Amino acid sequence: KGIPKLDDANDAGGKHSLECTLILTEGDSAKSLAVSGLGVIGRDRYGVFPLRGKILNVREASHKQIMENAEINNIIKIVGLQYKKSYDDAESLKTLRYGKIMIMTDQDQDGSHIKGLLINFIHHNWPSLLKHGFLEEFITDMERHRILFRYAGPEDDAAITLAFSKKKIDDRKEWLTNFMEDRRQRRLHGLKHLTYNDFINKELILFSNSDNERSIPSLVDGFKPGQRKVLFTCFKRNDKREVKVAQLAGSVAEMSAYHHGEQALMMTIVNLAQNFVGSNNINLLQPIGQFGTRLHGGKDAASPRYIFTMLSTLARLLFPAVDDNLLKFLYDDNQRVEPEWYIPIIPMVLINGAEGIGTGWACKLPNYDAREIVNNVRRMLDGLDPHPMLPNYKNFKGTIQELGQNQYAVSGEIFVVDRNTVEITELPVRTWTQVYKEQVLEPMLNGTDKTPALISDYKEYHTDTTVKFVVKMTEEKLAQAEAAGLHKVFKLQTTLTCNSMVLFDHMGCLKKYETVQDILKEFFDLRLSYYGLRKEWLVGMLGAESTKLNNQARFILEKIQGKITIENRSKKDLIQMLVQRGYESDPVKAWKEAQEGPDFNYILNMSLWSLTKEKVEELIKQRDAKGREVNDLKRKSPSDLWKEDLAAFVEELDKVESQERED
Amino acid sequence: SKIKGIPKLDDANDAGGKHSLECTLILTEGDSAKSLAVSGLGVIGRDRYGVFPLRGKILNVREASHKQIMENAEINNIIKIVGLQYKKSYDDAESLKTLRYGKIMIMTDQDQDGSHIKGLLINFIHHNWPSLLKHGFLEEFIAKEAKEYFADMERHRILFRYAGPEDDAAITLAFSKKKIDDRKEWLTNFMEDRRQRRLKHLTYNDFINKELILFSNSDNERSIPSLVDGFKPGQRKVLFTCFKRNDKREVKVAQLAGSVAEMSAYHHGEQALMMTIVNLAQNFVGSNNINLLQPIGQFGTRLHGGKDAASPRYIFTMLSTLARLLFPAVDDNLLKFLYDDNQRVEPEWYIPIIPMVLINGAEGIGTGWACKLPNYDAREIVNNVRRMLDGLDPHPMLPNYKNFKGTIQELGQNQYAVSGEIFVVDRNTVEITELPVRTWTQVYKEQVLEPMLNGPALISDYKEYHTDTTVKFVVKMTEEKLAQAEAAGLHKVFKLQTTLTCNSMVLFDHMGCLKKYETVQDILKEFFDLRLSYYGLRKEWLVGMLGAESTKLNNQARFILEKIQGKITIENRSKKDLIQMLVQRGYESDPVKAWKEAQGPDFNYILNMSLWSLTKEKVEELIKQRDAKGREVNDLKRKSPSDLWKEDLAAFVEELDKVESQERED
DNA sequence: AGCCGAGC
DNA sequence: TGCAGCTCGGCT
DNA sequence: AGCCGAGC
DNA sequence: TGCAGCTCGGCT
Ligand SMILES: O=C1c2c(O)ccc(O)c2C(=O)c2c(NCCNCCO)ccc(NCCNCCO)c21
Ligand SMILES: O=C1c2c(O)ccc(O)c2C(=O)c2c(NCCNCCO)ccc(NCCNCCO)c21
Ligand SMILES: [Mg+2]
Ligand SMILES: [Mg+2]
Ligand SMILES: [Mg+2]
Ligand SMILES: [Mg+2]
Ligand SMILES: [Mg+2]
Ligand SMILES: [Mg+2]
Repeated sequence: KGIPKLDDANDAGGKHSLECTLILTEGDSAKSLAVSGLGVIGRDRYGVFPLRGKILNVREASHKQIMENAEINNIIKIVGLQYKKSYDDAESLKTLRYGKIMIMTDQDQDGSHIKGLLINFIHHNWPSLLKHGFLEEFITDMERHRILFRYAGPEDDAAITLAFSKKKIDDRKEWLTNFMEDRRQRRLHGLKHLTYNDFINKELILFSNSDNERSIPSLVDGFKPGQRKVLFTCFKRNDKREVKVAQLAGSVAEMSAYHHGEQALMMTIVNLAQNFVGSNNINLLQPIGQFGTRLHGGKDAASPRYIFTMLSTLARLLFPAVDDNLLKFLYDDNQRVEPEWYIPIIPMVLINGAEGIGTGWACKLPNYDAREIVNNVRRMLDGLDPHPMLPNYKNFKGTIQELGQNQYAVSGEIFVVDRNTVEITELPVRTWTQVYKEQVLEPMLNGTDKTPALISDYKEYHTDTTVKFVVKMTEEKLAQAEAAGLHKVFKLQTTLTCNSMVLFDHMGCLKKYETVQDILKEFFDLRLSYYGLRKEWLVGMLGAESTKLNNQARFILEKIQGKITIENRSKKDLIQMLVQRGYESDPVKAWKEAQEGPDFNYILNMSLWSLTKEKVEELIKQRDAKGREVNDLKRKSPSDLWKEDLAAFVEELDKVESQERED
Repeated sequence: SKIKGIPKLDDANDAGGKHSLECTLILTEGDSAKSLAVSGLGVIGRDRYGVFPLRGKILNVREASHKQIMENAEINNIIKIVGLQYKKSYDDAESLKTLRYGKIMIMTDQDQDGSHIKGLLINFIHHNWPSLLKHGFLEEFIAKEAKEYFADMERHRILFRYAGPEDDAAITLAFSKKKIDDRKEWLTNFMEDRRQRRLKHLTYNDFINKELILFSNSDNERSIPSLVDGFKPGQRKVLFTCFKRNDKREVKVAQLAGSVAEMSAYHHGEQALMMTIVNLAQNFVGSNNINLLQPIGQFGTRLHGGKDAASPRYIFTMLSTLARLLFPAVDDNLLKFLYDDNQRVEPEWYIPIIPMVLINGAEGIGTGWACKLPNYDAREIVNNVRRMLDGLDPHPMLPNYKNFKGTIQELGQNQYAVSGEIFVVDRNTVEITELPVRTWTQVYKEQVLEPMLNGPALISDYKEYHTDTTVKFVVKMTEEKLAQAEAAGLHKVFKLQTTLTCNSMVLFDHMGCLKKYETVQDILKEFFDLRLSYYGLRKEWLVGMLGAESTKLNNQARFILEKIQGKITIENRSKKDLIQMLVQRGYESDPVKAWKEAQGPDFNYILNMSLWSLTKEKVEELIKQRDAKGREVNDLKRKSPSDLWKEDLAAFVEELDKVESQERED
């Protein structure tokens, strides 16, 4: 009574309570379809209530969080449940307004996750209810869609616990390892009641796995699938002017078959464009408009509906168009979409870091310096070993120092000005300006219930991209602060631990990398061999292009010398004639064909202009130029090709970063 | 005093204190403006300046209900932040001592809707505290640019001045429900004067008469449809975009909106455009007789009046096959396309083959005027057009709603009774099978049947057997109560009869003048003369163009024939010599290009032909094409504009039959 | 205790 | 993912 | 006491 | 136009 969006069952709460089913739906739309297929007749024994968004995992949630959750509370009230009340006997079930809950989600992995979270909720508070068979599901003949969950022993308790307990992270790792190894095996070969154990190990695990596939980036290009689709869509559009972020998101959805809510995409586009300190070392997309600042960690970005973006000039230098011919492009229902990965010229995964949380594993990598990485790549091309690399954030004025393995001290900047004054001109990476102010300087100024005041005043002189705090203290307090350690006292040192460098390798296998050098080496070997493929590809293609022009130059000359005439000949006479004179069928088309009647259209589609003087000359020059182009390319090694790309990238990186310091 | 529960307020440091009157509350249009203001004020500004954002148009408090006024978030917030009190005169300097701020600075977009918000705020103060206006309570303010604007603030700062009773009358003219007539005259003079011209302190009177009036006029320009195509500009931009796009598969509505925004220079929030798209696509009883866009997905139903439409990111649309039959592509060449800053956008109007303004029943609300037209039958209209083409008189027309099973009877000029369907089944039972047009099923249940069942109850039970597109109530009652109901009249008792009155058919005519039309027959005639005239233009245009195409093909065939015969050669000839030779032999510079311009010699249309052109099959194919084009121009010259119109009408009716048949099956 | 971000 | 209210005129 | 819809 | 909360793992 008095709950929004609840369509309570007529007989709910009465004598026929335990004959009533509450349908919990995934969102209002599923609630509407349930309402349509239910009433008028089904209105007596069936209630409907929509849930919007993932629900609280209650199993180890705090008391406050549980007591305040809107969704859990609404279910408790609607059903008549009570905490701590066992439902062991058949007389205690009389207090319930509903006898069954039917879960109705999308028939997809996120749907399974909500099912799971609802199951987890009941199993945690009222396992007794699971033994009577309290939960059903509606899969999308209305009784043939109804499937009953069935508790059948402690192995069902163990499966729900494995999936939803914070204490079972290690077990989930093993769990998913078995799943990933098994599905890898089957890839080389081939391919009414439901226990909770079968749901967890045969359905939920599909979500848990997809969670990893969408949240943990690839080593090769540093992208997750959604990010990859964004770049793919952008490369394809080739926008020469800015696009609304919201419009770009719709375009990605269309062109790359992204099957998810678009606000996620818009947020991802924003993340790819951000360029403040502690975000992207190299943003592949331009933040045209307010995309967020270091004042609020980007949380001050404007709506995707009022900000614009387009490719950075660095994007195609980093992911050259020509390499597209070597990628494996995926398919979504007979539409070709994004590749399994791009193959950038430097390991992008290190340049911009890597943040991802999945199931069993999570990924964290800090930023690394683009020029250092270029230099180490050049070293490895020379046969030398790469230098060790420290994390490095563009425009960060502080220090990052190694403490141990995969652990670092990140320090901002504080200098004593006089005996009453310190100045803070840099905050440690990922410490935001507004947050430092509210959580450090204010308490330092005002004291708290648990800490005394330490400073007498502070003044702000920040810009949008820099930090300047001028802080006043008594001489006494400044002296004490110095003895204690200025950086320490002012919370300007944080540590950075990187013991979860978890990525998908090029084969699609999840792996833990112990050092960044390992990531660099695996990337290097792969990228070097792709320059080999690129060269082979270019030799063939340029070659076919050369053969093409040869046949075209040959026909024009034979034509303007009267050695051949096409005037008023039938198509078949013409084709037989050209064959008999040894003209090759379209070499370029032939060559693309090999990469998986005679065609002389590349000749006869030429304009009449071709026969004129300037056009004969111009055609001969092009033929000769392509011939030299074939030989210039044969002279270049994979390493040469890579070195050209690196040089072009650094040149533009310098121009672009120089212009940022001006702009 | 401090202010506790107003989350988005940034109170001036000195507001509510000794220096209250020296503080300014900046009221902004939206949160974005607030942020820019907060940046502009820096840290210095925080002391004498408060910022509070308003989101959306605010309540017109003049003549508003007491309830509305008491429950409104924005005006109650403004009242709390400033410390105002209803019914208190702020004449002397004593009375001013209970205020937390001395002045309000309004900061809106420098566009028409901004002016409207300023005016509503001004209206709010003028209505409750006229005394405050005399003191100069109200002022206004005209990226990274933000911190710069505020250091030069004084130039951007305008003060409103109260100068006499003419200031009271201007505000009252704009915002009083009692001054609709004066607003009509106000805008009429404005529109007239504007038509002719084509041939530090700011008094309120000048704000109303020189700034707000521009909003009122824009309000009509966007809300009141054109007679010619039955569109308002937002709708027109959508259609224009769809034609340009020419989608062969469904596009998400939200994506379409973004596309319209881009291609047609739509300068407003996209949610309004997505709603317009949904509106153009709807096809439940009482919406469109001919939906130009297809409702692929849940676009709403008669159950809730379309308000049950799914979100625009989960629904799809595309052109109806009928759209280009109604708005033929060839006629695009006769339209005046508009420019928005170098970009070519939608036309001033489209010119459909029947008066679309009557088919889907245009409706809108502006300032001074509003528009309502009911739906009319497409075939009846086609038939009246045919009648007028033969010099006959058009039959009078009754409103007609596609798939409406009830009755529309004419009481008199522009006056109609619209009735649903109710019939006695037995002596305990009536059945309701149609609701009057625009009575929605759920609403009828809630406001009619529910009361009858409950609170002096009249019926005993009722059951529902609706479908998505049909209505069926079966109603149970005692013989005694049914006999009474049936005596008083079943349609009357069950409220299945509504009146439809149409005394405000206001539309922009073809010249962009607002006009009131008294009958649909007037609308139909004025449309008819324009459209017939445009079949004239289309014929002229087509004869010119097809002629140029004929010439073009003549020269091309000629070159080809001459080439395959030896009479001419281009092999190894200089470009310069080749041009000169073609000239000497009297080949014509691109006839099509030349014709288009007419509204050195260019022989590219000859020389860009492929070598394939010289081959046997292509030579015959070219001769065929040349002849056919010649026949096409001759065939068109013989025809009258009426003939062309009749061809389009017949094509339209044939597809309308197919489409509507397939709907009743599907 | 709360951030990180790609989903609902 | 869905939630939140107002203008303006004619009409009921 | 509220619908209709193109705006904020 | 802006408003609302949760998952999952590592780590502060
Ligand atoms: O449910 C969504 C939601 C969704 O179901 C599908 C797509 C979405 O984008 C949302 C959603 O955004 C959402 C809320 N958004 C608040 C802003 N936080 C970051 C959103 O990306 C804020 C709240 C919210 N749902 C509230 C229910 N909370 C679940 C806890 O039991 C949602
Ligand atoms: O302010 C908007 C708004 C806007 O400023 C710009 C664009 C918008 O689409 C809105 C807006 O939709 C809005 C509200 N929408 C509720 C859905 N019903 C109306 C259909 O858009 C519901 C409330 C709302 N504003 C809050 C209430 N302000 C009215 C003053 O009494 C707005
Ligand atoms: Mg789903
Ligand atoms: Mg990043
Ligand atoms: Mg505006
Ligand atoms: Mg309509
Ligand atoms: Mg009113
Ligand atoms: Mg946690």
